Order: sequence, then C-alpha cells, then structure tokens
Amino acid sequence: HQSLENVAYNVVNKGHFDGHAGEAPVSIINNAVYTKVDGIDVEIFENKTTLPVNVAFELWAKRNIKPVPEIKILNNLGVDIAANTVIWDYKREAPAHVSTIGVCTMTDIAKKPTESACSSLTVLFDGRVEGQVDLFRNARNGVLITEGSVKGLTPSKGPAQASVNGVTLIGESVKTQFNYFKKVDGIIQQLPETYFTQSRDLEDFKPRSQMETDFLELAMDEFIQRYKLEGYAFEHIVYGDFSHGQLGGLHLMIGLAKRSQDSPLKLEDFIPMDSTVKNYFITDAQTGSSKCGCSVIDLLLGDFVEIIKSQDLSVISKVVKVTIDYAEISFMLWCKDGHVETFYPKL
Amino acid sequence: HQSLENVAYNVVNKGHFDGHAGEAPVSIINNAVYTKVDGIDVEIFENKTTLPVNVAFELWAKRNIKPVPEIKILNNLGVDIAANTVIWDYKREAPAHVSTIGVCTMTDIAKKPTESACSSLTVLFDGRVEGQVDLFRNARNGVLITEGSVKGLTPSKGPAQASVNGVTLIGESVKTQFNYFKKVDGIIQQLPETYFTQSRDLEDFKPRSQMETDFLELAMDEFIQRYKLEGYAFEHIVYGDFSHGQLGGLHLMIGLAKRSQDSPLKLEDFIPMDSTVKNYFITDAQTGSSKCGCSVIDLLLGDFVEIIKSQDLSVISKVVKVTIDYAEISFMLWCKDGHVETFYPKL
Amino acid sequence: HQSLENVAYNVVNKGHFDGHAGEAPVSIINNAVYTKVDGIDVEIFENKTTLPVNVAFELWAKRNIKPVPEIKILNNLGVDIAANTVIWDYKREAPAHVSTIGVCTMTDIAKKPTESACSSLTVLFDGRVEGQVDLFRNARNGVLITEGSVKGLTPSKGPAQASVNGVTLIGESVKTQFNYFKKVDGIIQQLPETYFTQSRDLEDFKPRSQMETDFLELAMDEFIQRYKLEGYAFEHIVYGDFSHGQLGGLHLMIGLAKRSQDSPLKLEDFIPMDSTVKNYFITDAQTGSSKCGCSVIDLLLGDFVEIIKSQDLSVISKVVKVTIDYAEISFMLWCKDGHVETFYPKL
Amino acid sequence: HQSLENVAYNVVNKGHFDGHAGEAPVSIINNAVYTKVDGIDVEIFENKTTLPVNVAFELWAKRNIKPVPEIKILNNLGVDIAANTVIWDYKREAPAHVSTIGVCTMTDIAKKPTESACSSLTVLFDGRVEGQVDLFRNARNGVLITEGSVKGLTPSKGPAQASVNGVTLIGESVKTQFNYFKKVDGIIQQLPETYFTQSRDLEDFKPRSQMETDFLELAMDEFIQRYKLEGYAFEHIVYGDFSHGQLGGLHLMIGLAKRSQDSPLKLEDFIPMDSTVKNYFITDAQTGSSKCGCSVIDLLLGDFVEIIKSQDLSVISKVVKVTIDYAEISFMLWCKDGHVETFYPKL
Amino acid sequence: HQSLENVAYNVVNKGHFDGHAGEAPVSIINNAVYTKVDGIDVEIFENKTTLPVNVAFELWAKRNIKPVPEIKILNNLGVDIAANTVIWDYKREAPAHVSTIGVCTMTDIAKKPTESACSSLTVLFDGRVEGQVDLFRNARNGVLITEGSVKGLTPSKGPAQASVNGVTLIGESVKTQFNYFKKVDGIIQQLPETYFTQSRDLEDFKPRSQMETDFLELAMDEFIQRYKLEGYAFEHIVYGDFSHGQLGGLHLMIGLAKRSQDSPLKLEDFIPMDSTVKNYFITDAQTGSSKCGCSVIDLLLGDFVEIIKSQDLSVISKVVKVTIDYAEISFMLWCKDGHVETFYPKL
Repeated sequence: HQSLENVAYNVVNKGHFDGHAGEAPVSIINNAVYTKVDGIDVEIFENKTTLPVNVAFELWAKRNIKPVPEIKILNNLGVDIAANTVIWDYKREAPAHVSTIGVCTMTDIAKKPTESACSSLTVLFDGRVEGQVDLFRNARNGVLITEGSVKGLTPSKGPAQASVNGVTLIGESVKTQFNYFKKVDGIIQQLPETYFTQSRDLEDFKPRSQMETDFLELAMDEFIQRYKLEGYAFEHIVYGDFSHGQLGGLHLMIGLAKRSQDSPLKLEDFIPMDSTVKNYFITDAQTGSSKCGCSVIDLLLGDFVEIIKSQDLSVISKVVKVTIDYAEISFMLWCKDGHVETFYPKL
Repeated sequence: HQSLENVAYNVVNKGHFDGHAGEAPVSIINNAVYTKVDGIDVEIFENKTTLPVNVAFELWAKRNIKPVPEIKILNNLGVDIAANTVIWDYKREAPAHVSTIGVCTMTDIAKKPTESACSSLTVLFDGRVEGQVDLFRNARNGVLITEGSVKGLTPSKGPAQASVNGVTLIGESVKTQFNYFKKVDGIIQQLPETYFTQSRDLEDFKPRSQMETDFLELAMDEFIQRYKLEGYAFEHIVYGDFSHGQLGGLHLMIGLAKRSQDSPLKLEDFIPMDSTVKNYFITDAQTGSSKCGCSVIDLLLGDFVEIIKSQDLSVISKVVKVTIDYAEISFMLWCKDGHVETFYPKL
Repeated sequence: HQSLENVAYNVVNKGHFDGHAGEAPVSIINNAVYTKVDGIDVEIFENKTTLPVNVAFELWAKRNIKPVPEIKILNNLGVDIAANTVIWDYKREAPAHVSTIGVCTMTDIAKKPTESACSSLTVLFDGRVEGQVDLFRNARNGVLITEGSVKGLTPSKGPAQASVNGVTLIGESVKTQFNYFKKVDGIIQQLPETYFTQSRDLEDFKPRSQMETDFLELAMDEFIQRYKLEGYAFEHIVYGDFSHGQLGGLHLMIGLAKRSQDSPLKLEDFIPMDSTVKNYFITDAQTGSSKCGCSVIDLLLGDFVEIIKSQDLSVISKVVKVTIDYAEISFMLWCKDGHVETFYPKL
Repeated sequence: HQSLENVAYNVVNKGHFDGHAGEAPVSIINNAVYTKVDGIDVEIFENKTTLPVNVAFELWAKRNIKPVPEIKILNNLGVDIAANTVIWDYKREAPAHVSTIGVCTMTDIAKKPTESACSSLTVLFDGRVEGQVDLFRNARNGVLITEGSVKGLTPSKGPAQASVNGVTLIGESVKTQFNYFKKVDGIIQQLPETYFTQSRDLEDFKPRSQMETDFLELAMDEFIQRYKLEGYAFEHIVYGDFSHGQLGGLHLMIGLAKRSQDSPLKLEDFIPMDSTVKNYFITDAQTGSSKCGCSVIDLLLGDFVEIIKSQDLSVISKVVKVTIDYAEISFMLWCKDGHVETFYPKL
Repeated sequence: HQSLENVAYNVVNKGHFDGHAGEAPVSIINNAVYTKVDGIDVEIFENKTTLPVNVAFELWAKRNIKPVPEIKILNNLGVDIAANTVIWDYKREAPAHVSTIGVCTMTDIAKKPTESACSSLTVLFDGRVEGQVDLFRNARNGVLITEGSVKGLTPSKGPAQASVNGVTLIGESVKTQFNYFKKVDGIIQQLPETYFTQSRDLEDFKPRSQMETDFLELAMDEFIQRYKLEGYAFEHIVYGDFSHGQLGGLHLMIGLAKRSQDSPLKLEDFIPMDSTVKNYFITDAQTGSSKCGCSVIDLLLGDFVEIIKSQDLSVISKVVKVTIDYAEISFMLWCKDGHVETFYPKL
C-alpha cells in the first residue's frame, strides 16, 4: 500500500506524485493536510471531495497532468473509469470517476483493465502510454484516445482543445486534438459526426472566426444583414432580450460575451459540473432583467448558423436532434409564419 | 412538510424553489449538499449560515428573487421578519431574518402574518403580491413596500436602487424604487425626509452627477475652488490624508475611489454586514499609511455638501443628527476659528 | 486571563485588539466566530489555522499591525518567537510562530523574554517599543530590528520593503527599511552581505530599474545585445523556453511577468508559505507547455546579472552559494564550452 | 454580557455557575470545551445540543439544580419557557426550552417575565424563588409550582417524584411534591384530576404497593385469581405474549420488569425524550419474539386496575380518554363477548 | 518519519506499535481512523484528544503498556515529559504530556533526553530500560523510577499500585511498587515522607484493612466506639450527613462506598483528570440531598485516623498541611470546644 507521508513527500517536493521515496511529516485536521515546515503547519491540500481526506489527497496527487479530454466529452462517451490514471475534475476539484484501476487501493476495483470487474465498464484507454492501444483492442467496453492513427481502425477527430492541469487550451507545444475510438460489448462503434463546443468563458471570450469577430464588433442589424440572417431570431436567441423583467433568449455563449462589452452579467452556475449544455441563473446588471434556468451552449457562431439555416421552419414546434461533443442534444424549435421564434438547447 | 429531495429537484432543474414535484438524490456531508449526477457527487449548496445545512438549503432555495430593498434599509426601518418570503442576505450568504412566516416549518413562527405571534413584530409586506397591502392595513406593526401609490396613505419615496439576486442596481426593465409605508402599534408613522446612501463599491465606482465627475477628474484645489468649498475640510474628510503613519479622514466612499485611480487600498470589512455607515481597517499601499476603525459612508457628493454647508461652524465640537436610509445618523463635527476641522459618521 | 467576549468587543469596534473594556456576544460554530447584531449572526473570524478557533481568534486580534519584516526574512534569520507581539502570516492566515511571549496564556511559554524558557530561542526584538533594545542587549539569542542606529552595534541594512497589515510595500509615510542585528549564544553575529528578494507578484509586477523596464519593453535579442548578455543563457533562464511539452527555464519572477504581457500563466503554489525561493507548478496557456517543481526567485535583474556575470564558466557543473535575504542559497550552474547552459536556485 | 472564561472558572471550581468572579483558560475544539491544567487540556463539556458549543456550555452551567418537575409534566402542561432559570433535560442533554428569560443574552427573549415578549408564552414560575408567585399572579399565561399553599388559589397536588441533577426521586431531605397552578389568557384554570406515571426504569424497577410486590413475586394465574382480574386480558396486556414471532401486549412498565427477572429484553428508545407514554422497539432475548413501535406506560398497577375495571366492556372497540400527568391520554379498548381483548395507550 | 499506514499495520495485527514493517489501508474521517477489511471500513481509533487525529493515533499506538505510575503521582512530582515513551492517560484518553522525546516527529522537542531542549524539563526516566538510570544520573531535572535499589542513591518507596493498560492494580506477576528518585537543578532531592491515596472506585471498592472491613460492616456508633473515635466528627466527615437539602461532609471515598451499600449516589466528575484530591457534584438518590464542589480523597481509613488523631484541636480553624502522593495537601480543620467540627481537603 501507498503511504500518506510518502504522498506528502512527493507533493511538497514536486507538486505531485512521481514515485520518489521519502516521507514528509503531516497533520490531518479540518478536512485538510498540513505539512510541518520548521515547526509550523502549512496547508498543502484542502479536500473539496466527498471522499476521506487522505484518499482524496492521494488521488489528487496522482492527477493526470498530461493534456486530457475535457470531462464533458468523457461523460458524453460514457466513460466510467480510466486505465491506470486519475482524471481530475478541476471544476469540481474531485476525481472525475468513482472508482480507479491500478492507482489506489481504497478506490481500485482492479489492478489491470483486463480483469473481470472492468468487463462491463467503459474504460478510458490512452494511446500515449505503452500497451494501452492493445488493451483497448481486447477490451469489451472502452474508449481510446490517441495522437495519430491506429491501424485497422477508423478514427473520429476530436475537439481541438484539451485540458492541461485544468487549463483548457489548443496545444502548440503539446498535442490536444485526439482521435477517438469506442467499443461496446466487444464491437467497434462508428462514432457520429459532431460539432464541438468551444469551452470558452465569459470572462476572457476570444473569437475564432471572422463571423465571430464581426458579431462582437458590428451593430446588431448590420451583422444580421451582412450574414443574411433575417428571420432566424438572432435578436432573441443570440443577442438576447433585456427589455422585460424576465430575460429572454441569450442561449449562445458569444451573446453573453457581447453583452459583457457594455455591462456586467451575473451567472449563477447552480449545477457546477462541466457539460455540453450549461444551465445558468442570469442577471443583467444594467437593466435588472433576469432569468433562472437558462440553457447556454458555446458553439462557433458559424456552426450554430449552419444548424439553424438547415432547419425546416414550416412547423410550429418540434424537437430537433443535433450531435455535439458526441452527445445527442435536443433543441426546441418554435416557428411562426415560416420564421424562427426561438431555438434553444433542452438540457 | 417540505422535503430535502424535492428542494433539490427544484434547485438542480431551475436553480431555485418553484414548487415543482419531483426528487433528486442527495448527500449531506461537510455542511454541504451534493447531488448525484451519473454516479458522481456535485456540490449544489454550501452552508455559510449558523442554521442546520438542510434548513439553510431550503431557505436559500426559497430566496426572494424579485427586486427587493437592500438589507440596510430594512434594518434601519426595524423589519424583523418578512411575510411569506425569504429575504436572502447575499453579503452574509444567510437569511436576513431569524424567523419566517408561511415558508418553512423549522423557522416558521406562523403560517399567516395575521396571527398573534406576529402582532409585535415588524413584518415586511410587499405590495406586489396579491393581498399584502390589505394585510398591512390590518397589521399592528409593519413596513409596506409598493411600486406606486396606496389609497389613503402618504408615500415615502425610497432609494432608486434595489437588489436583484444580490446585484444592487437601478432598474430599467424592472422597478427598484419603492414607496415605503410604516405602522407602529396600529398607527401609521410619518417617515422622515432622508438622504439615501448610494451602495457603490470601491472596485467599480461610477459617478452619478457632474459634481462627482469633476471630483474624480479635477485636481484637489481646482475642485474645491470651483465648488466654493474652502474651509469645509474636504482635503482631510474627502480626499484623505496619507502623509503620516496614521491615515486621516477619508470618510466618503468617493474619496476612496479617487485614491484608487492612483494606487490600491486594502479594506478589511471586519464586521461584514450591509449598513448605512461601514467600518473599515484601511491600508494605503503607496504610502503605508493606515487606520483601523475608519467610518465610511457612500453619499452623493452633492448631498454631503448640502449636509455640511448647512452646518453652524461657530462651535468647537457637536454631535450632528442626519437622517440617512431612514436612520438617524450621528456625525461628529469639529470646528476651529469658524472652519471645519473634521466631520464624520459616528457608527 | 483574556476573555473571548472582550476580544470580540475590540474586534467589532476597532477591527483588532486595543485593550478596551467591554463584551460582545458571540457564537462559535463551524470553526468560526459569529457576533450577534440585532438578533442575526455575522461572521467576524474564520479559523484557517491548526489552533483551536478561540485561541486563533485572540492571536489574530493581537496581530502586529505596524510595519513588520516579511516572514521569509525572519525565517532565514532563525526567529523562533517574538517579544510581546504576534507576527501574523497573511499568506497562511495563521501565526508565524508556534509559541508566544506575554501575549496569550494558551500559547505563552513566558511573560517576559528575559525568562529561562526563552534562553535558547531566537527572540525577535523590536527597537520601536520601549525597552526592547536593552532586552536584546541582555538576551542570549535574538534578532533586533530598529529604524536607525544602535549605539555600540554595527547595523545590517535590511530590505526596503516590509509588510503592513499584510500589504508589502516600500514606506513613504512610514518606515519599512529596518536595521538588523543578531546574537547567538550571547555573541553578536556579523551578518553577511546580502542581496534581497523583491517580493513582487506576477499579477502587478512593476519594474524598479531601467534594466527591468528595458527587459519588459524591448525584444529579447535587442535586450541581450544592449546589456552584453550573450552566452549567459538568459533566453533559457529568464525568458523561458515554451517550445517543448516540458517548460524550460523561467527561474526569475520578471520573466514570468514578461510572458504575462502576451498570455496567461497558471501558477500552482503547492507549498504556500513565504520564502526566498518559491516552488511552482507552471502551465503556459498559449502553448500548453508545463513543468511541475519549478524554482522561481524574484531578484532585481541587475542583481541577478551581477551574480551570474561574476561566475567562472570554466567548469561543467557546480553548486554556487549566494546570500539572499540573509540565507545561503544554492544555485546549480551548468556550463558548456565556456557559456552558461542553465543557472537556477536549488530550493 | 457573560464571558466564556468566567463560565469556565465557575465550572472548574464549583461544577456549575454560581456568579463567582474569575477566569479559567479554555479551548474550543470538536464541539467541546477544554480547560488547561498544567499545560494539558481536559474536557469539561461536550455539546450534545443543536446550539453553538459556547452557548450550550453556558446554559448547562446555569442548570437548575434544585428539585424540578420532570419534563414530561412541563410539556403536558404546555410550558414554553422558564422564569430566570434553565431547565436542563438530562435525557437529551440539552435545554428543555428553546428560549430563555433573564439568563443568557444569546437565547433571552426578555430579561423579566413581565415583558410583552412573554405575554403569550406559558412561563414556568417557581414559588421557591422570591417574588415569582406574585409574577404568576399578574402573568397572562403561566404555570406555578410551590411547596405549599398559595392564598386565594386552589392547588393541584403534583406527582411525588421530581428530578434533582437528573436523578428522579421521592424526596426525604428535600421536597419533590409540588402544588401546581395554571393560568391561560389571564384566567386561572382548574386542573383536572390525574393519575401520575411513576418514572421507573426497567433496570432498577422497585414495587410501590403490595399489589406490585405480589405481581413480581406470584405466578401469573395466582396473581390474577387473587386480585379478581380474570377477563381483563392481563396475560396479554401486562405479562405480555412471547409465544409468536411478533411480541404481543406488554404495555405496562411493571410487565417488562417481571420479564427481566427471568431473562433480558432489549429496548430501543427510538424517539428519546421524556414522556408519559413511551414508544419502544422491544426484543425478547430468550424467545426472539419482537415488536417495533410498542407503547409502554409506567402506572402503579393499582391505578391501571382501576382504569380498566371501570371500563364498559359492552362494545367491540372504543377510544378511551384517561388523564395522566395532566395530559389526556387516549387508550384503545378492544373487547369480545364482554371480556377485554387488549387495552393500550395510543401515543 | 513514521507513516500512518505502518502505524495501522501494527495496530490491526498486534493492537499497538511494535516496529513491524508493513502497511494497512486506512481512511480518516470524523476525527477517527478506519481500516478496510474486505471492502468495509472498521474503526480502529477514535480521537478524544486535542491533537490532530493522525498524531493522536501514533502516540496512542506507542502507549507505554508496562506497569507505569498513576498520572496523579507524576503530576505531583512535576513530571513534564517522559524519556522515549508515551505515558497514556486512560482517564482522559490522551497523552499525559504535551511534548515527547524520541517518539514522534510532530511532538518531539528532542530525540535524546541529554539534549539542551530537555535541560529545564523534569524528565521521567525508567530504570527498567537499558541506560536510563545513567541518563538520570547526568540529567539536570528528572524523576527516576526503578524496581529495586540504585547505587549511591536513597530510595523513596512509592505506592503499591501502578497502572497496566489503564487498569490500576497491585502487581502479583508483575511489579507495580516503584522506588522514586528526583533531581532538581542537578541536585538530588530528598523526597518527603508520604501517605498514598488508594485509587479505589466507588463501583468496586474493596477494603484493605480490618479497620476498613469493620467500617463497612459495623453500625456507625459501634465502629466509632470500637476505634475510640468519638469527638473526631466521623459521623459528618466520613459517614456523611444526608439529613438536609445540602449534603454535608462525605470527604473519604470509603464513606461513599458505605452509602452505596444502602442506596445509589450520582457523582459528577466535572474536572475529569486523575488527582490526589477529587472534586465531585454529589447527589444522594434516597434522600435527594446534594452538594456541588465536594472534595473527596481516598486514603486508607487507618492513615486518615492517624492524620486527624495527631491534630491539635485547641484552635477554632487552621489550615493543616499533609503530604500525600508526594504533594502537600492543605486541609481545613475546624474545631469547637476541643472536638472536631470538620476536616477536609482544600483542592
């Protein structure tokens, strides 16, 4: 078994677990870990998890620190568990998965992914570690990620971003765009064609196309005119309606970013996990206009435009299915007189 | 009785309690509430209150999310309790009142405000909800707020700002300026004429008059000259003295904002509740000048100027009474040779 | 003995302990102290220490609020304890020392520093308080700080910065540059000649020389050219290498500040205490380049340049000793063909 | 206000609060109070209450230690609060009442019982303390207890037992049998004629009549014969039926005591408060016979015999009302063919 | 450093720390230590100390389990710390001493007792461990315990009882009667002649002389007559007075034991540490007679008789000094007309 004091040694010296021998003295108190430096206690870990403090500490210390998929993607793919690593959720500050494989004896359900206990779980395999492509080849259920091709398998090209120590970025010195492969009950799946969410924050939103730059820079009707968007309810859906007490529309992250050029918004992330569609309590500071339970998704404007411009506006209301981050996302589409009234993610 | 799991359902779906039926699974641990999403716990409430976690969770979920008076105003008016709503203090992250009326069985002292238990409490009535103006008409003690007139009653026009989900603003799509009415022992009170504090933060202070814009933009003696303010100790009181080790003056929020154009201040809010007069430990980063227990109030400069220019400077020292946010605020006035030495709120 | 309720009185009125008589009512819950204002609890202290909540509260309330040395300096000098004051660590939010002298009965090992219990401890004496220079003169082990000269003793001129209520600055209205003196086993020490770290943060880094201004403003090879720095590996050590997956170099705080002009860095302070050499997990957001356990020190560029330009580059590798903040800091120096490969602090 | 350290002084010296001046040093940790004796912490209070540890400590220290009514009696009488004392529940280890009067500033709703806040509460007045009979005479709602007569008032003679520091006994050197008086809305009530429960434990049950001694000593049918009890279902109700998997009858404490002469019972007190009718999960160790939710009451056998022998057995089933400990207790009476089937308290 | 998991291994296998290599998996939660047995957590340590759970666990595991002096004796002798062992207080369930020597790195102030840090502490040395008699010979301050003689030193014969794993007994297969020696500031002390307390509990009190057997068996005046004790107030002091509401006398443990032959007493140990004189809140169940703050000491009756029969009864009141368990115990002696009124320990 792995000791607390040896986990602590690694953490105080390297900032994470690297398998160095040694021991640092430690104090558990207040659901935290303190090490003693010249007689004084200094906090090196605070447990925000539902696990026991020492177990949480170990899993955190064994964090995967390579670029890894964002958790929304792993969830959409049905990943239950990872092979011989810990995927750390930096949003929640807890492990992304309940159990572990060959990592920690308090959470292990197995030591290798080839065991029976893993058979019906979807295991994440990582093509960057020796042997794991071959384990995937023999696994019943699993998801494999790789940097390039895999012989005998058709790749699905993933999103451009990944997460590195909780910072989600598009790698330049490091590769963040993985190929994905999936197996269910021994059978290779054909992964669907997908849009990908863009994982941008309100606070530092950056456009990634000319369309988006135009959106942020041009006035509303000049933008709508230029991109032949009249009748697609962008003024409601994208720019948002702050005219009444109840906030209307405002379903694209880029719209929130544009409001933020003029004046602040308050977003309450009431179910704070990473996901393709987010749900916010939104309050507009300038007007006082607000709305609880507002679905927001961060697509490239161009992607969103192609979704909606491909829609049949003949019908009053229908639930539209779109594949995003490998998940089937339901949209509510309301039309009147052959124009769009609203179009939003159903959560 | 209301269940925890049903409170949780409402919160995970809508971000607050709306009376929908249903249940979400939940874990109480670490003075927090976690819901289970695909086998993993995610925090949906952290209890910063002195109440039991599940009770706090329910009250929070039943937060009033309409525009509501800032808590300093309710306190100054002697509000003990609200009728069939929960006023949430976003500064403290706890209920503004100890008990409740027709809201939650663990804190209820009554189900309707007409009961005997309420008779000697000052109940907040809200003219925007059916029937409550009439309950106020029959209440012994209470405070009523309304958007417009009330027949047979003289209104007091309140402050322009209110709070919406903890964001204090001047409503454009929503009404934040209430009329106030008050009853004590069955007798309608005549509310006094008042100044109102402006509820601005150091971090995003915005002027609300030409005088204030001038103050922020002009140099000290040019501003004092222009507004005929020589002899009113503005250089001490408003601009503040950072020349000695002990910080001097600096009693108006706008003065702190002006310092902040040049260089940072650190404010320790040591008794962190909302109130008309605040009390700070202030440290000036540029000079190292500092002062514990410093009274600061946020009045419109113009209002403050009229307070002080109406003062008799004949006497060495006297306690001056000014009505602000409906409270009687004591000021210490020190004069010498018929000019002002200092003039500050007494807390 | 000192009471909790009297500590609370002082804190709610003045923001710290000043010896006023009186009592405020209080509630201990959740490792915090709440006072009752008009029937509602408001938090006035949260215990981030390993001490019992009420003891921590008292020590915090008796915080030294004059300008005081940064804790890294006191540690480097071997200060164990302070005479009749509490040095508060604002980074850790806990006392800097384990025990106390004439301050608090739960942590006191003595009431005056002249007692036997203090004999083998290095006591901090403060020349600004009546009598303490004379106590130092008779102490076995101690460190004395003063604003000016001390008769019969050679001064060591300290760093220009000190800390005032946790804000570290160079005093203009207040003196932050102390003279230091030290005694070990009754014998006055001759303190070594030292560089001093500059205690600047990444977030608000400000240059303090023309060299540093040039560094931040000029392009790399233009800066290296101008200051005749070719062959001293500044491109690695100072500007940092973000070309590979593993981040290289980047050992001077000023280098991190320059990166930050272009794009954000994430620093994980994994052992969060104040010290001369810090240790970070660094992640570059633009490239995804990262490195755990990275030593960073904040020297004036000019100081660092003189350290390294005085080095013999004849040898492949050697451990170099430099005195900084009174500590002997080990540097690893690697050379090839008579140029510098890398030069970094050894932690 | 009263200080923690002064409460502690009284407790370590006298074992409770007596108003002595002084201070003992104290540590709050783990919801407990520790005092320091020669450098080592010793626990002097553990908080089993829902109140903050320091508040609970004070109330406990101000425990009424004179003989006082058992809490079941005060509850049955509707006592909400006590005048200038704290009634401590030794079963629950918490105060018997929510608020307090002239005792502790964190729980006080008033300082004297004559105040408006007390007007609609039933206040316990204690004729043994100067002035309180007269306060009762002027109170709107209250209960008065005295050792002897009160002029102008008809007494109700209470139970023979009272509680002294949590030990319930029949006083020989001290008076435990109080006279009771009650006022509702200014009007003296006529208290009903009552039986009283006997407050005996299974573990040390002692008979208090010849009938009870006979019951414990004689064989079943010899006892039933002697007291002409055939047809009153004592074999079921009192002796209990352990023949089947579900335990039957066994509703009188004395019956449990008799079983205990032969072999052990396990009683789970699942709602552990003091009350006239208790509710137990009972398991018989000899047979394995068991029953959840079993009502048990401790009456003198003679009293119980008179209740039931005065019943009309003509009807199949009826709810019978009996006054016990001043409460109206409902009994279910089932008869067949003019004999009793069962007769038990309805909880 | 010593690891948590290795402490756990020793505890689950041997019940305490014996220096075996190995590791058991562990969970810290709720201020307790749980080990995992076949997937289920079982508690192996609950922390009743003020130390961090893992530190407390280690010290407890390193409990001295040989016969050791009762803690009252070590305290009376001024023992601050033990040499290379942990004296566990089983009454308090915590270490008897604050710091440690060569035992645990979180509490060590030294690794060997010969170090400077120990110089002014009174160290307990244990003659049963190799080398420690010689360490005592060179120590400045200390207390030595041995089974037999020590060359060149006069022994003081200790009490017959010692403690073995918290069970205090008179050894038959093991030696519990130590010789004591003491050094202060390098100088061997002559320990005074002493009585010893007998460390008996009320619950299982056993007489240790014919006098005590007579006391328990004979009637009061027959016992007083037989031992010529008239005029020494035994009826008050020893047998106790239960006639009034306030309990009188009852200062010898043997008296409490005799009451207990007739009927139960409730003792509240309000300052629950081991000491020569104890302080109880006593309640007599039969009479209801009670008394807070009652001093009780457990001497052999014969010893107590010789104390008092050697007293001069000429004076009304005087404080008498008696040496017991090496401490100077003050007694209050009150006389009238040349007989004893009362004689009791002053705490």
